[PDB]
Amino acid sequence: NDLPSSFTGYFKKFNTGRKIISQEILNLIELRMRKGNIQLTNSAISDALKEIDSSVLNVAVTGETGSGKSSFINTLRGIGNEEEGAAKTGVVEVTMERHPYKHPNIPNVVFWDLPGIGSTNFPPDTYLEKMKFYEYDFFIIISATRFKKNDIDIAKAISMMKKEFYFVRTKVDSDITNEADKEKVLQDIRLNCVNTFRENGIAEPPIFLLSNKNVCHYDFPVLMDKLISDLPIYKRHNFMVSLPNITDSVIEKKRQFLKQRIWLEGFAADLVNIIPSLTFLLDSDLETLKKSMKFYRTVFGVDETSLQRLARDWEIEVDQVEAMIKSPAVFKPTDEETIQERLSRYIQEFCLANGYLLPKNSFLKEIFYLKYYFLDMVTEDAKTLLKEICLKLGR
Ligand SMILES: Nc1nc2c(ncn2[C@@H]2O[C@H](COP(=O)(O)OP(=O)(O)O)[C@@H](O)[C@H]2O)c(=O)[nH]1
Ligand SMILES: [Mg+2]
Repeated sequence: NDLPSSFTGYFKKFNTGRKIISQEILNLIELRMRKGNIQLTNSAISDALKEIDSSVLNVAVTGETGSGKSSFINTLRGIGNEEEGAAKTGVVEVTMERHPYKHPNIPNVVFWDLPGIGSTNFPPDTYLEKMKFYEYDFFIIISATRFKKNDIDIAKAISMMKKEFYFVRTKVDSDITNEADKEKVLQDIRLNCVNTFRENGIAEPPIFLLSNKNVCHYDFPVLMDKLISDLPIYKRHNFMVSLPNITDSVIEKKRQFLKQRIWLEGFAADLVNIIPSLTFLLDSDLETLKKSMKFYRTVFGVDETSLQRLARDWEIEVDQVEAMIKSPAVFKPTDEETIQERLSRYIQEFCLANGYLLPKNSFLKEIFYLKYYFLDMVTEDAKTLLKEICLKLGR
């Protein structure tokens, strides 16, 4: 129940697949805290954060023309082929150049649309050299059918360089519709794929059947979860926040990663022995808080632009969508109450329901309790809209 134990003890609420930082680093930080190395302690936390924040992810998306590379890239960034930044889909024209696509709101996440190896006449290894294989964190190998020798030869060349790769079977929704009017058409699809793999001399590998048109369906959710799990721990945060907000589970998962960063950031800023009251609101902390709110809102898809997007799909005024959630009104000017009074209330509300999160008389600085409050609010808003977005589908 001492401070060092409370610091590491906080991460016990998140399982190994949801850790933003390794147990070895946490133990090392706790050791330094217990040894009294205040310098080394803040240095280790600060370095951990810098490594988390600066992590850049480069995903290589390959597969033959028509597989769904461009669509996959759009789907992962949560954008339509129409939106700006989209990787145009249905492009048949041959190309020999890789094309980068950054997540619209997370610059540190970059997807590379690589031309199918078949489109080029490059042998597996030359293809990888030409595509600069060394720049990628992992490869997504897409097939809309049952995979072919080219896909496996690329994977074999990738494993030989000890890089991660995932076999993704797209268009399952097509096979389902074409074989109907759901059913285990998936079972057969997966079966044909395994035969192709066994056929190419390898043990049955993991296969993700999915539809770029329905991110909430099939193996898309487990794939996104597996990508995060397999990623070196420090890279998880940045990629996790860029992922599609498909279910309450994924939303909660984003919240868990964000809560851990607030905690690290809070300890890095130094704890205090004064209760959080926000008697005064510095303009600097106010600007920081406004930036945190905008970031959280963007991450969970409840930012201005996103709410505007929903204002389209739903033939209603943006004002009405905003009325459905809470985060949009936090910084909306009002003559009836100052921002300081509002944030002071939030802190009191937060600490009453959550406590101070630390041993008696130890507290995080006020701005962090506000970040936690903002995070819960936005995550709630996200679940609210998602509830409507999905159920309103009907298909
Ligand atoms: N039904 C369905 N169509 C898909 C899927 N993925 C891609 N497509 C479509 O199939 C075509 C080829 O996709 P595209 O993403 O441009 O793949 P690329 O040529 O490999 O980069 C386009 O008409 C897409 O809209 C999917 O999962 N389901
Ligand atoms: Mg394409």
